Amino acid sequence: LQLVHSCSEQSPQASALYYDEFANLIQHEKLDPKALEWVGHTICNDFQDAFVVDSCVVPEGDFPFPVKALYGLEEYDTQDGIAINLLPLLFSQDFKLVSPLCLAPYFRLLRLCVERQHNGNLEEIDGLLDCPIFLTDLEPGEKLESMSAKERSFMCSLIFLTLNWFREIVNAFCQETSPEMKGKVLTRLKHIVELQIILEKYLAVTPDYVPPLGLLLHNSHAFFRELDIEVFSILHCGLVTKFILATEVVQLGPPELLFLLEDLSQKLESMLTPIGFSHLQQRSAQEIVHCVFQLLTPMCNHLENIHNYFQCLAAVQEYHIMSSCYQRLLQIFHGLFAWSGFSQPENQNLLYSALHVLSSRLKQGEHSQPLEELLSQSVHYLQNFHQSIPSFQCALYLIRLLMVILEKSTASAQNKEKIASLARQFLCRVWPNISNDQLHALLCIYLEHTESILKAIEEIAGVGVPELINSPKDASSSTFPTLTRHTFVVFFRVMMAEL
Repeated sequence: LQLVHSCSEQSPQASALYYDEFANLIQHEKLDPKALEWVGHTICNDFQDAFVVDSCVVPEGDFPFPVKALYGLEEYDTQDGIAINLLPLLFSQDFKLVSPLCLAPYFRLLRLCVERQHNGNLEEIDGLLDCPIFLTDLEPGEKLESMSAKERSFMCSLIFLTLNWFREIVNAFCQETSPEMKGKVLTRLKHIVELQIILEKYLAVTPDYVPPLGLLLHNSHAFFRELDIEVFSILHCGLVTKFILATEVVQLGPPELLFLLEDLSQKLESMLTPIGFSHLQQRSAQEIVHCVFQLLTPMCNHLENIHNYFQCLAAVQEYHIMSSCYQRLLQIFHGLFAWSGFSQPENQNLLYSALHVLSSRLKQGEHSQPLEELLSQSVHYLQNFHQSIPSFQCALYLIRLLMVILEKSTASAQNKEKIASLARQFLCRVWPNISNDQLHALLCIYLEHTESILKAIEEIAGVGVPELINSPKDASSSTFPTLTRHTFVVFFRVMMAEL
């Protein structure tokens, strides 16, 4: 083991691959106590000797940007001597055993190894968490119009490794069940979100330049390290509205909710609907659906709260941020209910346990009832949210959600009529832009589930297009308000295909 470690020490990519693969191996397999504690002791010694340093800052390499303490425990003081010097080492190597450019795998090994020895109870790793990182107060270059030079390229390179570190730290500390420390990991969310804003600003000013790592949508899954499903146990914590408004404790705001929920949606859509990911695939498809299933009650309570928020608003950037959060939340719910495993009879009781709670969400104290009735008030409960649907693309997801939870149903005709009625409600509604494929899917399901397809086609044609030629160019007000020039072609395509 130490032979292969020393041989692979020089190569950074091969080293990082060794660290990540060995960490996965330790995670998903059992090792003997002596070898496990030996490798844990050696890697802990190497990590302590390499990166951990005194709180006093010693600049090296004569870098031009002054460095101040940031991104640490709020009650931090100079007495706590722990600190990390990732940026001096990156500046030195950019401009041999130490390799902070692959810092994230190293900590993962530590995050496994002590957990094998101590069975949790990691005070030293909590000390590693509590320390800050000394870095310049980095901001976008527009304050001085920073040209994309070598120094700016290095600074933009630093953001990915900082985000990976602050992602793996919350990956590590999610499982800890102590109440006081919870806000600490929430502060890490509050860090990475602003860093993510900073990250996309560096994509805005320099879209062409891309730092390496072993447009932002493509780069996010590739660069950012994966996270365990247990990380989404942080979503068990309740949220609080920020724009409108556990005192003196951080709480789940909207954008960290969007971030975690979008990561969950990417993972769920990648798995359930057949690669960029390598950690989730090792876990099977049965325990993961159980893990997200036990989590559905908190995120459904979040759906309730944000729906009530939008109802209260019904009477700036946070509005569409929460709207996109709503979109992603409905996407999670549909994707969870769209698993192909529920078709086969293996996990029917799991599906039933998915929806009894929903029934308890609507009318408390009802259980062990027939499945068709329970899903009937479940679809009624989902239908109650149809008013608080700000973004248009959510609506079709909700309609699709209804269909899948109404796929496993008996009274097909009534369900189809209800789906058609709600689709008509969405279509006739005005909206404030919109991808044509969303119109394609929505009109497809609407015309499919209407009682008379041919009558509906002639009806939409006669009511709309005569009104369109009567109406002026841009305004396409009719029974169908969304019948503008950027929509007529998909309308014609959908009516022709359904005909």
